[PDB]
Amino acid sequence: FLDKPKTEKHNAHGAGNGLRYGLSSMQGWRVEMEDAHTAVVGIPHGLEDWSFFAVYDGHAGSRVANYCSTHLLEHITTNEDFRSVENVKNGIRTGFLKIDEYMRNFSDLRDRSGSTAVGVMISPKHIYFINCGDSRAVLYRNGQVCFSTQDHKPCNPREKERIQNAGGSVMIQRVNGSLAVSRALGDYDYKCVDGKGPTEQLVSPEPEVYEILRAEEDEFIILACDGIWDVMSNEELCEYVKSRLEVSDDLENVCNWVVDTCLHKGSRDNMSIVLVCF
Ligand SMILES: [Mg+2]
Repeated sequence: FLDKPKTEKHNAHGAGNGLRYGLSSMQGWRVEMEDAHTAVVGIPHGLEDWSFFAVYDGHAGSRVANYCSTHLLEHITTNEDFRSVENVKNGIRTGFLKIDEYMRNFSDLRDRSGSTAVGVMISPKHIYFINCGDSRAVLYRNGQVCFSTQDHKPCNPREKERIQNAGGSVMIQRVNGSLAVSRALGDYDYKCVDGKGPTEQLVSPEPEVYEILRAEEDEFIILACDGIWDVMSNEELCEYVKSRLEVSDDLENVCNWVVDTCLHKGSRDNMSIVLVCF
């Protein structure tokens, strides 16, 4: 932690495919910035009617977060499982596994970094929520929270079971008393258990994928990391954003307001939020 937070924001925004987005990231109280993001409206080479947005919360360095931000989408869309809902979901799963294996082979990783990843792939008919770690995506529809991804915490029943089966333990709500997420990309020190596949390791790169039919009543999706969700609940943040959209249509601005509000509520983390309005 710094003595004084770096409150400078990086912002971006864009529009297309019947969406508008804004985003904001801030280093905040932490000594390093290790978050990254992806915002693609109109996926090229065939997926022009689709969009993808993601937030990556890095730890023990930026290297994994940064690489995901510019390569995960490629890994998802170009594998043989991706190339129907079934196939999209498998393609996403395959992309996560292949990037985790690929990154492992870089000279610096053979660097101890890891990253969460949360995203949405938006098609003309479906939203695919994607989660790996304790970042979170939430959908607001018809004036209510409609959907939330499930945070991957070591204390969760099935996460604890896998961890125990891999010879670890959950102590102080952390993997072997150190890692505060039970799923992530990178973190290779937690993926060296003999006799276990990639998805059976102390920390798993397997994402959970939730597909949701799109509705005319869809209002917005929020993607943010635990530095936001730590101080605001799903309903609390949705209602906040809703109240801000009442006075501003500048999504960068709205996102900056969210981030500053969470800082004032005491969040000492790096923070990244992406707001996608329909
Ligand atoms: Mg964080």
